[PDB]
Amino acid sequence: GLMQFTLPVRLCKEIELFHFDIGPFENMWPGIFVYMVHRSCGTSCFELEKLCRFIMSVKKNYRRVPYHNWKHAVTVAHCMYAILQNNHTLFTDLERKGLLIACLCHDLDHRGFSNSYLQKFDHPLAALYSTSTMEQHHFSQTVSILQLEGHNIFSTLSSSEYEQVLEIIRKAIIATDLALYFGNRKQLEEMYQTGSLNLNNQSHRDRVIGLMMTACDLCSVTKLWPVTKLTANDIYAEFWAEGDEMKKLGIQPIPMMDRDKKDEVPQGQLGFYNAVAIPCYTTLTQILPPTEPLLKACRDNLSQWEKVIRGEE
Ligand SMILES: N#Cc1cccc(-n2nccc2-c2nn(-c3cccc4c3OC(F)(F)O4)ccc2=O)c1
Ligand SMILES: [Cl-]
Ligand SMILES: [Mg+2]
Ligand SMILES: [Zn+2]
Repeated sequence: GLMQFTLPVRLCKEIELFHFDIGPFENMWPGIFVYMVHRSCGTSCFELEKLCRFIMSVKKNYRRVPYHNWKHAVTVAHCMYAILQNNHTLFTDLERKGLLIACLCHDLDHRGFSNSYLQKFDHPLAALYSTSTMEQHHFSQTVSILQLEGHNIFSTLSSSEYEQVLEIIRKAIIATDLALYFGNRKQLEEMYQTGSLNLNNQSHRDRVIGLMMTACDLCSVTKLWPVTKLTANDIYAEFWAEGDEMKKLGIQPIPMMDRDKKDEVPQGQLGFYNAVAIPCYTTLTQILPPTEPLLKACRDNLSQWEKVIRGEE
């Protein structure tokens, strides 16, 4: 109960900032997550023995892929911790609990491949989940882990609170399907402008949570330029492996996934920032003003990519 997790002075302070990088020491990442849980939710919200066993089973069920890995899971949980800590009074007890877990588990058992590739390959998961394929798998994997002996971190919840937390996590994980992000942001933009946005409307809370999940999931674009630039290598590592696999199926991949079209990455990145990232952090800053540092850092990285095109780097 009185076993408070503590970090070195530099991490203790920088972990509070949106642009924190969790570092290259894998064995510190569990402690970084518990630290964030204990500060974002409390020391009582979970049994430490169960949470630890849950974290290590989650870790075991992330694959050794270039980007969609254990580091990504913990990085996305940290962005969410930063949002929650800067918006203290806007979120319920169950929401603080559910959202950090949701972020940690949101890419469980990812193979490094898109829903599009699973469909064209005719992977069994495409037959099981026709839409948001990997995201329905990520949630399935989360439930299975919770049901392992001594892994149910939610044990102390009532049938009503347990169903509520599992429902927050499901919606949160499904929202990380980028195909669903575009419509969700449009609706939130419209609602925000017409003044219909009501955080007592559960249907509206869901949409704002979904947008927070997009924001956290894409947060590599909100890091300091060297982190953003070096993460891009890992992101494109997976994209080019998928393009290779598309060519194995006799299908020319889109330029984004074609390793022959490496020259086109910087422009491809401008399109992503302008069409996905900046709109995401723009709408999020409108609903949740304290998240403005994510938008600012994103625009900074947009500028750096434009500098890359103009031969300035
Ligand atoms: N979910 C997810 C996800 C997956 C990989 C990667 C990222 N991610 N995170 C930070 C930056 C990026 C990124 N994503 N895309 C991308 C992904 C998916 C679909 C797409 C994408 O562009 C698209 F608009 F053309 O359609 C392209 C370039 C990027 O730098 C999220
Ligand atoms: Cl606090
Ligand atoms: Mg995902
Ligand atoms: Zn992800």
